[PDB]
Amino acid sequence: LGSKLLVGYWHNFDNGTGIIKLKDVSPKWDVINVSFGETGGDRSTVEFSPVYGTDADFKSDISYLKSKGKKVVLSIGGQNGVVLLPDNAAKDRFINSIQSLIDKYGFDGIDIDLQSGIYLNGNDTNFKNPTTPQIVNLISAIRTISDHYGPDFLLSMAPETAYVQGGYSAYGSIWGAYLPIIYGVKDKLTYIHVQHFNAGSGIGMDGNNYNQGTADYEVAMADMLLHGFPVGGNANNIFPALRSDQVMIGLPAAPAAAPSGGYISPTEMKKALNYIIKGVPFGGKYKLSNQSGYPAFRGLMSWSINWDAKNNFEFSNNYRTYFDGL
Ligand SMILES: CC(=O)N[C@@H]1[C@@H](O)[C@H](O[C@@H]2O[C@H](CO)[C@@H](O)[C@H](O)[C@H]2NC(C)=O)[C@@H](CO)O[C@H]1O
Repeated sequence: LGSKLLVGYWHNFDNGTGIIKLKDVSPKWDVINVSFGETGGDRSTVEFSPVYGTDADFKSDISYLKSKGKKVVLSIGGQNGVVLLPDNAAKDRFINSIQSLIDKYGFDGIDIDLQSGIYLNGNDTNFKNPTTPQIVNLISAIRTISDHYGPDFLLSMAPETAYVQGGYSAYGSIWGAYLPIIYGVKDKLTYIHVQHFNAGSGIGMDGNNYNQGTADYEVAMADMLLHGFPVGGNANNIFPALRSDQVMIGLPAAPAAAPSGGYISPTEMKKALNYIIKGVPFGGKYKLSNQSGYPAFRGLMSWSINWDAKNNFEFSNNYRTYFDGL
């Protein structure tokens, strides 16, 4: 797996941007996050059927991409997905259903993209030792699934900012709720790409409020994971830095890909990237924690491959060229 990646979400559905068959996806994407595995009534058995092709056709298309060095990952959740693991029985249905899908289609890994049903209960105060069943069981399930496959099994996640960087402000309910998940699976985590969009403002480690879709915001939010940060206003409760090679930034491919804002122009984003990766500043207000950069910063994720194709391939062309050209 390359050192500077483009990870793109792939719509297993037509939302007006159309379907792109797998072999027609631009080769500039290194990893394709197939979107999404969702659930029915029991909210724990994950299901997936391809939007085009026989099952065998879809599996063959995945095999073709893998033969070209690409990774194809099953994303679980999304805007509409609901996964609830209140007890061990539910956890086991989740594990078995996902393993079955990985086996059936030959997915290279899984992406945790759960955007509901995740809360730190009252008294759940320690990110190293979570107590809320949903969180404890997700961690257990993720570790179990990862340990069911070989060394190249890919694990990613795409939490919204409140769940991660929001932990700088509060630790409870959704605030910081992915922190125990991240920590609990860190030794199996390939990378995390927080969604830096549909996100309003975010507080940086300088205590300043930043607006989504600005270079300063991208640097401030990424730096939290690159450097680590105190949780919930408690100086003695530090969330440790991830490896730089585990940190990505998730961005909208086009303005319309994130209807509540967050899109950033490649010109502005390259300022943020040069600062993050090389410590080369751009006159921004945010001061990077390590002023000579985090060279192993892993790259960019986008919602989505489909949106990118409808927007002159702006995201894929701009950022592939940027990363290739370093
Ligand atoms: C990274 C990620 O998965 N983001 C979430 C997406 O699911 C969401 O896109 C929306 O997904 C729905 C299915 O879950 C689609 O029905 C819907 O059309 C789609 N919205 C758009 C504008 O493409 C994106 C939207 O920015 O953010 C998260 O909510």
